[PDB]
Amino acid sequence: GNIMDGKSVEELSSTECHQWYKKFMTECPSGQLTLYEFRQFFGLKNLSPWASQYVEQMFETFDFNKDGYIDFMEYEAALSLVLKGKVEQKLRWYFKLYDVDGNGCIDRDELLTIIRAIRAINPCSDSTMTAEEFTDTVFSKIDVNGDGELSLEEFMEGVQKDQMLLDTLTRSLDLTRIVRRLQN
Repeated sequence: GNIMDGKSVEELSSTECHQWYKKFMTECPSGQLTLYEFRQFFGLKNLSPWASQYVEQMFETFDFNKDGYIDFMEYEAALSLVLKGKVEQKLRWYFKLYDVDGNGCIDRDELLTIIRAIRAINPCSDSTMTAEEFTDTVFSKIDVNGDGELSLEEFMEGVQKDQMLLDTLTRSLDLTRIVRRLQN
């Protein structure tokens, strides 16, 4: 999360995280920071029990390199997470987000396993019972007109899936916005 303590403040700043991301350079080393100090610096002091327990799993997948330290390169990826920048960059970022957590080629069944990584039926609305039926139903209808499995170019096609799906994914793919989910 963050230490600004105010969603409204973030909206006004529209770049609060970015400014601190550059400032840490003067305080934090050139490009080396631990995960503990990372979470401590950003926040996670109180009012984060089970929610923290779920963020740990997401953190490992979001880490990408799944390392025990945060390098300079990680920050670059982090910036893309908070924003989107250029549309071309967004597409690369989308693929990078997955950082190939498998052996390549993603089918509907695998997608159901990734889902936990994104978000469960935690939301009060949506997912009448399970989000999995939504992915299969949209996937089945699309049928990609052959080649159901997702390759490289089709990889981006996954985001096309559905706006309702994308809306939930958008909330998941973020750093400080996550605070919104906690409030929900």
